[PDB]
Amino acid sequence: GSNTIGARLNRVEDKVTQLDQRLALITDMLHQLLSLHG
Amino acid sequence: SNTIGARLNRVEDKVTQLDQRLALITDMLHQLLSLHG
Amino acid sequence: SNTIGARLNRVEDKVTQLDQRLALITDMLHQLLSLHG
Amino acid sequence: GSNTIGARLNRVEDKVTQLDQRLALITDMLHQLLSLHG
Ligand code: NI
Repeated sequence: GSNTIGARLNRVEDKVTQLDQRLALITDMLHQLLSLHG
Repeated sequence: SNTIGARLNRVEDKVTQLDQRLALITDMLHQLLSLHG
Repeated sequence: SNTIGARLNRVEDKVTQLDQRLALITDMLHQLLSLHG
Repeated sequence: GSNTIGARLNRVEDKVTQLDQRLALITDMLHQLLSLHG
């Protein structure tokens, strides 16, 4: 629980996973931008 | 400042900052996409 | 798989993956900037 | 040394710092792109 080493690492891992999903979405937006230029 | 608890709270803070950056980058990309049509 | 060592090696691996993504995003942005002139 | 909990956390913190610097550079590139469109 919000204090514990295991809990902190759990939050960190979840957050990093969320960063990865946002970066996949950012990459997709960039693909769209590149494709719409030709 | 070199304890496990101290290191972990810096890492969590920095990862949170990274998410803030990601939200701004996402907004900028929405602006760019919409500006193109 | 729930040990501190196991958690930390997943976190380090994921953070490394994030850097790979960042390098690709950077390349794409260089392409876009240069395509504009 | 590459094994230790403190060492692993040191690598993780350094890497996250590097991610932050890359994301600042990405943001700058996006600012340039937006500005060159008007
Ligand atoms: Ni354009």
